[PDB]
Amino acid sequence: MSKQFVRSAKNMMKGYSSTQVLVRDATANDSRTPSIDTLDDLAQRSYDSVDFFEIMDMLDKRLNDKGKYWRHVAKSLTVLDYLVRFGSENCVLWCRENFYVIKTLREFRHENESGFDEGQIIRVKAKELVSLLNDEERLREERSMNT
Amino acid sequence: VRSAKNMMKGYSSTQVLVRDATANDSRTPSIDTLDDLAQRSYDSVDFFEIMDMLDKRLNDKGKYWRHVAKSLTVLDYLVRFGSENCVLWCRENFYVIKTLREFRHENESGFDEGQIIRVKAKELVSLLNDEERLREERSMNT
Repeated sequence: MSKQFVRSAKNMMKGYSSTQVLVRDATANDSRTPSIDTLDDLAQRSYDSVDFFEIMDMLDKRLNDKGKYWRHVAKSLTVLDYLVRFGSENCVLWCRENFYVIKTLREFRHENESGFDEGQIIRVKAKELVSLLNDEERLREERSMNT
Repeated sequence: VRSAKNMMKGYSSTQVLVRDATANDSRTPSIDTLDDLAQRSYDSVDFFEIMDMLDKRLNDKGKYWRHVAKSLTVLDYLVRFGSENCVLWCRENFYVIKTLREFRHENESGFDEGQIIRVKAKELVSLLNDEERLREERSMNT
């Protein structure tokens, strides 16, 4: 019967493409960090305009979430930080137009049922990206060494 | 004559059955409904339609707690009496089952209605945690 990759097609029936699958699996729901090859692949695929839209529209709905789904925002800021300084130049221009989205994540606070503020990592992760996008002299170089 | 309750544009027999099994009401899922879901979970295309709906129903919050609760009882029946791939689907999505162990909610009356979602989510994790008894339970299902 079905094995390992057939059960992973549960998202394929849910209307997803290869680019939409791995960017969805990148911002997973466990304490695992996205594999760099997935972040590297997303950077290379961001050059294609068809993939770049599906990538950004996916992270758009992953960043506007709150509640117990704090791993939607924390991991999306991680891949978005990689796309900004490794992928297409439109990844920078896209964050400049949706700038007030990560600007509101500056105050993300979600406490789980144990007195632990899980949103603290989302605070420093969002404040760092804003400080990077507002430094064009720094941001331009960071995209140069990664070539 | 009473096909009128098929006001379901887009969904199929399997998708409507699982939605009617986890609907937001006081009606409890019956065994003849659960055994049909377990029977259809053996079929390939029917299996994904059951998991795709339980996925959208388990990931609910707010006052729609009855969608999450019934999806746990339905999933428990699919782990034991359903297909083997149902257990594989629960292993790859074992975190969605654990995130509901911290679920909390109470209606505007004062009673914590999330108390039942926790216990149902807890015993399901401990069920999959005991892989020895799992094959034992799936063996009796002859």
